[PDB]
Amino acid sequence: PQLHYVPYDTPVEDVMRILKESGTLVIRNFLDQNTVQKVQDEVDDYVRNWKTKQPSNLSLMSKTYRCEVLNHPWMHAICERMFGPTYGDYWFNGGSILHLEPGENTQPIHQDHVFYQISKWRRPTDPDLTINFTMALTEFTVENGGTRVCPGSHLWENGHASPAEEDMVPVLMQPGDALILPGSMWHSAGANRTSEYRRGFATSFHPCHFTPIESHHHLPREMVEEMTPLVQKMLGFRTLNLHNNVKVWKAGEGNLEDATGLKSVAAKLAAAL
Amino acid sequence: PQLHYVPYDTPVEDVMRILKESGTLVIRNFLDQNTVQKVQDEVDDYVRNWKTKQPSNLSLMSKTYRCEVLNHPWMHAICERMFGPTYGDYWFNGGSILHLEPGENTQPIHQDHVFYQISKWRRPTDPDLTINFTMALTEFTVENGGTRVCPGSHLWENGHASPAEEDMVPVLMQPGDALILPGSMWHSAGANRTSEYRRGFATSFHPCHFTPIESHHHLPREMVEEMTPLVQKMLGFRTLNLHNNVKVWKAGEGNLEDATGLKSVAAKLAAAL
Ligand SMILES: O=C(O)CNC(=O)C(=O)O
Ligand SMILES: O=C(O)CNC(=O)C(=O)O
Ligand SMILES: [Fe+2]
Ligand SMILES: [Fe+2]
Repeated sequence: PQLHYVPYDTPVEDVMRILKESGTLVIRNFLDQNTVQKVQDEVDDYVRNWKTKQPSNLSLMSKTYRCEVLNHPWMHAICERMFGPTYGDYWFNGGSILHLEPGENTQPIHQDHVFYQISKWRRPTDPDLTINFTMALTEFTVENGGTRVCPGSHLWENGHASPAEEDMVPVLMQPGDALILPGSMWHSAGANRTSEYRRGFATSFHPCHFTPIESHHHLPREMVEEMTPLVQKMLGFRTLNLHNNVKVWKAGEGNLEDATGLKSVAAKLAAAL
Repeated sequence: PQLHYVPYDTPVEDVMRILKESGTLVIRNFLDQNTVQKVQDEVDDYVRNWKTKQPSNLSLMSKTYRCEVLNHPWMHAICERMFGPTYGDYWFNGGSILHLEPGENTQPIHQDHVFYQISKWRRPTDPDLTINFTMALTEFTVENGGTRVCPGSHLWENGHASPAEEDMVPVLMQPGDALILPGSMWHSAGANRTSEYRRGFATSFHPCHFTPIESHHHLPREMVEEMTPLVQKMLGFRTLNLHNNVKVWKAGEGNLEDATGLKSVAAKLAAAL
């Protein structure tokens, strides 16, 4: 296994194969510079007012996050293939700013899926329990604490010791590149030994039958109405389909998004006039 | 293993032991006749307007369900012990009326947990994935299709064939008795060979890290404010605690019920005056 950096236009099949073999990869130019700047602009004061800062609530705080980032075609292409065959639908798990102040120490090496009790029942050949997209806002370098990964460690059995620090491979990214982190990949933020902060931000998704880290039930109705149907489902506003007519997150026997009136209906002609 | 019928005042420890050994049991007088009648009164028109009827949405349709039944001390005593050590919090999964018209045929024998993909990873010695309380509204008899169980079948390995029909043990209940059905117990409704309908209703609960069959996000704010804090958590209005400060269903980094203003605050003295 190896850390691969692939162009945006790499076929989805090839990315899935790299994930299976190596457990992680970087997609270059995952976001353009416009999206990097709009996200920075929308979150920068929230981060400063928040040596590690990880504020979440990103769909509430960032219109670009809820209207654009969560529709990202690479996220959905990967998630449909990782979760679809086994579970059906998937939805958003959590997502935060990943901000390292100058002087921050190395983060403990971990698997993101450790907080699922069912990770103890899972085998390394089973689908992952969650998947994270870690997108660079600043450059990620060795010296500023860019995330480090241990390619192949997603295949280790449960209870395997963490990789040694010397086994960790730093991920070198320009603003807008993204690191893909299945829940089984061992990884960690590095130490920021520079005088400038290192910042990225994440999305993550997991099967529809697992409860997200973050609810979005507190978001204003008006924000929910500006989301696409897909993002409404990602953020907990729609009923979820398993397989063969099995649904969870139902309003009684019907769909939540019908019961809440979230789905658009046509006005009566008289009301329009 | 045997089907046991126990009095309401049976110690919780003894009920948990019976569940472990036999996989099911009946608690007599689980509800009093007042609660049976109030639930019937609140749902009867909804059932008739709905040879098997299983309408859900019970917290919306029944004040007694959301204000009284979901606070039932036996449900919480069992669920805390079944789910607490492994997962921390639990919450409501689904609950419907269980109505058999005269002439209905025997229901396929099943385990309730089959729709969880992770039931394939679980072992019979692991905690159940869900637990159901099936409460009699009418009497449950052999002839009217009272639920049947196969004591001990919760310990069978995954992929074991269903019990034979001749192995099924009918559950004979008076109005207000309750049958306890862990997700691993094989069971089914029987045929209603009488001229009168047979009706019960259910609650069910499962670990906080799994997505409920039913959302309650469509319920009016005013109904949510009349629930106890416990029932608010049961029905998806509160952040959920795993272990060692891990939470899911958070509003950002804080609690959902704070972000929505669901938790009562004291008015300003001037506003009160
Ligand atoms: O910030 C980083 O580079 C990596 N962070 C994490 O893996 C995390 O917080 O789970
Ligand atoms: O209605 C009954 O007696 C039993 N019903 C079920 O087990 C069910 O619908 O899952
Ligand atoms: Fe991580
Ligand atoms: Fe059942």
